Amino acid sequence: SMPDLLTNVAENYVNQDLFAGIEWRIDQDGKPIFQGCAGVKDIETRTFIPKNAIYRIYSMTKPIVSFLAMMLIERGVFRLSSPIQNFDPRFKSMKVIDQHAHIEPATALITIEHLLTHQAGFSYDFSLGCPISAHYRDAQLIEDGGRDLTDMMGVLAELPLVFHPGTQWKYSISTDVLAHIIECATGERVDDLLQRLIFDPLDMQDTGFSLPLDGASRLMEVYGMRSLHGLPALKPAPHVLVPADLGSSHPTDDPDFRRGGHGLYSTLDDYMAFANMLLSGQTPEGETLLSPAVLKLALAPRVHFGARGMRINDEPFAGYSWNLLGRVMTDVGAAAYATHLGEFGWSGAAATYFWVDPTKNMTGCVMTQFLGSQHPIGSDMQAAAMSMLG
Amino acid sequence: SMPDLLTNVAENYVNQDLFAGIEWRIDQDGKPIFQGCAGVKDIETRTFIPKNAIYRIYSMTKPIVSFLAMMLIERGVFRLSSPIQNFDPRFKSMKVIDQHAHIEPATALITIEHLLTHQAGFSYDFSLGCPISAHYRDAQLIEDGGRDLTDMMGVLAELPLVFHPGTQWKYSISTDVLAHIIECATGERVDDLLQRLIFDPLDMQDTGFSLPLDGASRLMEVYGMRSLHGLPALKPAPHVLVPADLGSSHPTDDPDFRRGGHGLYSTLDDYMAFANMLLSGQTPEGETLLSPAVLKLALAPRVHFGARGMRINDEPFAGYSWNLLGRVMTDVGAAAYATHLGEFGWSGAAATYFWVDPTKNMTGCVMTQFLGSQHPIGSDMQAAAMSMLG
Amino acid sequence: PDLLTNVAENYVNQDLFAGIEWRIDQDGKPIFQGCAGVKDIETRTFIPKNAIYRIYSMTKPIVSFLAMMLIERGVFRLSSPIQNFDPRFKSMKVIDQHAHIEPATALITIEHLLTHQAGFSYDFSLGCPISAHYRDAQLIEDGGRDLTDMMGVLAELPLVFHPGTQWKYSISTDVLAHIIECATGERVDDLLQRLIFDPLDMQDTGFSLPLDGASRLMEVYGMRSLHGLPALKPAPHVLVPADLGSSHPTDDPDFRRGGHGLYSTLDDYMAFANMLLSGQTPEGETLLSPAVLKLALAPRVHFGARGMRINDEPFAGYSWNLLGRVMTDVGAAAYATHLGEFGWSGAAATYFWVDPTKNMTGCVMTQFLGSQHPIGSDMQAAAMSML
Amino acid sequence: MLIERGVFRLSSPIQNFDPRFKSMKVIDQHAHIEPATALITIEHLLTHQAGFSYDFSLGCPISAHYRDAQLIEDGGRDLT
Repeated sequence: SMPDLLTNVAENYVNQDLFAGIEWRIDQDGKPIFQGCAGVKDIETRTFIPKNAIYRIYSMTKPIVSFLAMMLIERGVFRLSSPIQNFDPRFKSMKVIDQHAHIEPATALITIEHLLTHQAGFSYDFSLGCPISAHYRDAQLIEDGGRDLTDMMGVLAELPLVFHPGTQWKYSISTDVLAHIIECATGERVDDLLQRLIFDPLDMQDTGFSLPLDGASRLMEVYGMRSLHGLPALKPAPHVLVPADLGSSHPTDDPDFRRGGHGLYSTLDDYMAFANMLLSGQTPEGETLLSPAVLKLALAPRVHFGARGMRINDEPFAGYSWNLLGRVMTDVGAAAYATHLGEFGWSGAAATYFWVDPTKNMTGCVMTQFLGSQHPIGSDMQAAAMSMLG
Repeated sequence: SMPDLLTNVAENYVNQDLFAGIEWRIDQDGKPIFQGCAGVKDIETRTFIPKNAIYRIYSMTKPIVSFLAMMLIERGVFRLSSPIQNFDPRFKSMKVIDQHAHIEPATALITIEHLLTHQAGFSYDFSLGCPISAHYRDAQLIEDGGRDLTDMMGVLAELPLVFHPGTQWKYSISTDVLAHIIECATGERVDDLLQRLIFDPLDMQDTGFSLPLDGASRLMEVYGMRSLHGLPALKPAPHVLVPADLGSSHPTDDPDFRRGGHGLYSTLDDYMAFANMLLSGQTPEGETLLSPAVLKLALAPRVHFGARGMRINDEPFAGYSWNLLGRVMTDVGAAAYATHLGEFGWSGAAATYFWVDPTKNMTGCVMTQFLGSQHPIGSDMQAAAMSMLG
Repeated sequence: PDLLTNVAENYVNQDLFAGIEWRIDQDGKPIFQGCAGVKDIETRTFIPKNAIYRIYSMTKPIVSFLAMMLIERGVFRLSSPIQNFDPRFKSMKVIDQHAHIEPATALITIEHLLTHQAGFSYDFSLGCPISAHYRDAQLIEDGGRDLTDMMGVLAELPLVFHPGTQWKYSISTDVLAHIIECATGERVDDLLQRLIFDPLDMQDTGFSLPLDGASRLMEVYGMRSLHGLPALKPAPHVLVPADLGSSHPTDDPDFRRGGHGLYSTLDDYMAFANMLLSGQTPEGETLLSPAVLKLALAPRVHFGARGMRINDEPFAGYSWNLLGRVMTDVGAAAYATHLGEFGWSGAAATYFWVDPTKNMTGCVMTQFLGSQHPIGSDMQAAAMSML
Repeated sequence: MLIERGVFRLSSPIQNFDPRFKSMKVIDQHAHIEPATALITIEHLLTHQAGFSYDFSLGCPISAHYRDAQLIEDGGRDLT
């Protein structure tokens, strides 16, 4: 009897010219219950959303790379408490800088756990008001997509952190450091490890750091005016449907391009395979990608926040704590939109969004391409899906 | 389908020359589900691990002696709140020393509970940076194994504590004080009480403070460079497979040698009988060693830690609180390796380790001999076992 | 011995500074003075008579003294909100290190400007939540932009704390210079000329070179930039000519600033310093009354445990008054001084002090941007030790 | 006197004159060791605010290592 609020949210966003095209799917017990799409591939030609449409998922790369870390921990490659300097000595002797210009040596070693929890003290190029982000932009960490991960990390390693490892939380480039440390610890490339440990077993054939062979025609167009590497803006970018210029930050066909915090291309269908797996740690066939005990370890609330709560550039994530893979709902009474205790997932800067809701055996994903949305489409579709499932 | 991660962890430690020989067993519902061994008795001759191999379990002595205390409390010999001075007046008039050289009388009496929780204010010879450990080494408390417990306690009793009883936590010599107070309260020897109250009923024929008659040939060789009585090192001892010199701290055939905090010899099989009993407080036959209510009293979280957490010489025990017998997992979201809420146990300095996991009806023990390991083998095998049991 | 000469000649001999001049006066007459080195190391020309220096932040005490004069004359007062004179500063915002922006809960006043408690920052401020936007705006870099227009760009940026609640060395003296222009209807350079330079016979001090100044201008060395990405460690101390870009022109008849930009000479700066002992010219004409001079010099901002710091460099035992630093605890001082000693310094290593307990003034002139050697304080210590 | 003569000053980091004092560590009463967050200066030495201790210091987290080192005991060892 509840109407289809999902289609309504998405059709309105498209009809109000706020997003070009949107796809979504919600699965329960591993099968789709709701799905649809709205709009077009691009508003310039109005080509229809192709099948297996491809999206830059930006930071939805993080749960994937984090899960790989959990698999390697389970396999004994390293452990939560492993100092990353053991794998890359360039991260020995870190310094810490503060807002009063004072610099001093770090009082603790950065560990694998610090990376996964964004408590290592790293920042991000786009971070507004940050004591070190100016030096990240000068270094072109995000801007220079053509630079090999290994080389970007050498440049990052020379920069000071913005607090002592383990003592604070700040959403950061640390998942990129994780990807690198993974390469250091295993002797392998993070893209190959992903391919064989996660994508192949889950049949995510369209996911990777470059377009598939027939990928160009399926790539959704990206809009919006937010920059992830420019001088951080003092007020939100205006929400205008104008193609986004990604510069050289996000190549389509660079076989060496790989990152921990962004850069994957994927599809609604591929990302839903990953999300569904998170409900159990198994492939649909029943291969174990991660044991129940280490999955519990990965999902448990690990970082708790003060009254100010979890924030990124002052944007709130109300009632969310942080676990080893991303956000997790720890207080429905503090939540700003419909959810259930234990709901988890993450999202990407081009407005892609996903969640997993263990109390409903439910997963959801909204795919779209808008950089700097002033409308939280992801949270709106989640709310809509929540309202529709009892 | 999950592979045997236990054997893999252990074979790798042996093949990388990090440990000489390792045995492990994991029981569920009181029967072995996984077990194995790797390496040899000693690398000098490469003799194979004999059956019923014997290990110095060091601080895994503590849960045993603590459990005895709980049995005597149940029997009315003393109670948690009993001031120990009631049994040994040498512990009247304690003093407290601080890092600023200031000494003053203790403001509270040390109780049986303080001993079991390491909140009595005692320290340890090996304690780095401690306001009193220098005086413990001068006194040769750990070094002089040949000294009778009763006499060592008289010497210890004259020393100041490092905080007021009940006001802080510091892992200490207090289980040795407990063993002594047990002797004072009962008129009996702690080794005889152990033998008849615990070992005999559980058929632990190879456990005790001296080698059995046929014990010498079965004693595993001990390696490593950590000293438990020397000037505390400023950085970890290098991890080298070189036989360890125990001086006279750990005699093999001294019929009067007995301690509360270390000194037992045991076997994988004996220690597993003790661990399994902890799941219920009964022998396999069904004799009650400790009622459910006093077992609940012993296992409940009793000491809680600040953000710094539980630490020993600055080594962390993440997400662990302390109960009357040793560590207990109170927050899986703070844990640094795979576990379940309520998991408990302890470990010894020669890298022996055990756990009990009530949510899985599971016990595990890893036996090895390396003093000053820079690799946490115990936690690695636990993680491996966790990953293998759903 | 002549400690001042030993200190200067060793600096020159270790190739740390090209040329140095110093004079120390007592009771308005010289008691120590000298010079060492050369105008430039390239030609090894001797320091010319009446050599000219970029005094950078030694501009602030002069512009601040001008403000005190206007205050005495009723043009405005310490509590005057600057928004009254330039509405572009109505509705300020405050940004923090966590990206949070909110409206300022207090109005910026004249007093806030003089005490660097307004919440403004600086282009060169390392780790600062707003300095990146100052650099992008080219506030220091673009010397060719008229003061008035530059202020318009600055006024749109957030502060880094709520006016009156913290201290941070800042562009606020430039704002002061600008607010002076708004309040008086006159230019700050003309006001300075008329009210201060002429009465003190400071004929060589101004925002552009005199007709015969080109040959007198000391060469400037060092690699510190006041507008580039703030360095994570001090640049190497090497005598190489400094590139000033378009930040500090020599003959722009419109260049005027409050926080830097004056050219001066040792002799001229000493006349200004000597005047600060009394608020009068040598002939006895009053530039500022004793009561308002007392008001200007009294310790006004006090500091906590870290003390006064600029980009984390300490000013030990110093508090702040309306003109600059003032020694309030000799037992915390890092170099010889007396209670009440005051003055300021410039980024090219110029430095001056006034010591009322000894009727003493002193000034050290050199041109080195980014010195790793506190020459100013070394020379003050030497003079103090010679009395 | 040396300060007055310009040999060094109160704020001079001692590591400038003996690099063996570059990269100091700080130990606490809980066994935790971490790098020093500030450079020892001449002024720190004169005021006993450098973090050094003494062999005879009762209850001190580092004095046992001073005694083991024989810093006071071994009068025959050259200062350097």
